[PDB]
Amino acid sequence: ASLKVTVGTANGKPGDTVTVPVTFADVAKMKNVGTCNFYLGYDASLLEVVSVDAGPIVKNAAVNFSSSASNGTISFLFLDNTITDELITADGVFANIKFKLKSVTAKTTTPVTFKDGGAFGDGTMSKIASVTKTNGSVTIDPG
Repeated sequence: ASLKVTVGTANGKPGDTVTVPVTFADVAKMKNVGTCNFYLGYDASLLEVVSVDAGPIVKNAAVNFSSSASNGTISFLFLDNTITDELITADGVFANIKFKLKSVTAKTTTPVTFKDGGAFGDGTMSKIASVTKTNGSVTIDPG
């Protein structure tokens, strides 16, 4: 059993803005998610982060979620130690990253990857044993 966290894929032309979702799977199996923090790396010479927003599975994001993107790194933080009804309990989109694509000489697929580890805790304040991380990417097709 393990929590599956996956970065999606997007494809676009330089100048386009695309959305790359980060999804959680097998949440219920893992006794839910009460806290987490991880980081994704992206190539700042190819992509520009326009914004990062909590997804549908995050309840009361204004209070429980925080994200910051600085050069090449995006930090994701979720913390709900006390309100049971605001715990992450369903599978789905945890966050949506909007990237603006920069120019490229030729078609390029650049990875959006998990970096610097992180931490994941269940609703019971216990470490989530196993987390399967899957990187995503953005394809920039010259135009």
